[PDB]
Amino acid sequence: AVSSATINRARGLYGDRIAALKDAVAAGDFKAIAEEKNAFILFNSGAYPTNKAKKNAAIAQTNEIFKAIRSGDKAAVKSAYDAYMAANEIRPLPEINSNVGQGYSSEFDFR
Repeated sequence: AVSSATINRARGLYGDRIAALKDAVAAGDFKAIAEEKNAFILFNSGAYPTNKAKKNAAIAQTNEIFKAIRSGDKAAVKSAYDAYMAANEIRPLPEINSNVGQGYSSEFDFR
């Protein structure tokens, strides 16, 4: 049930769902983050099927994101989110469709 493929699939798909939250994090759109709870769970379990230390760390960092969300502190949420991504080698998505706000409509930016 665990293989190099399952690890890559989880890291790719769920890591990308998490990276895609960049705009929501910037905007303080905490609902979007809460709507990706499963991406956090399945990244943490699928990327770390055997390494309990890394999984425990990832769960703690996830909890930190949600503690910050409950505080309503946008800066704290961004700090926790960035820390989680950096610690777990989840790379941000290419920021040249993050051409957001540079002359194109909001409909274009978020479609």
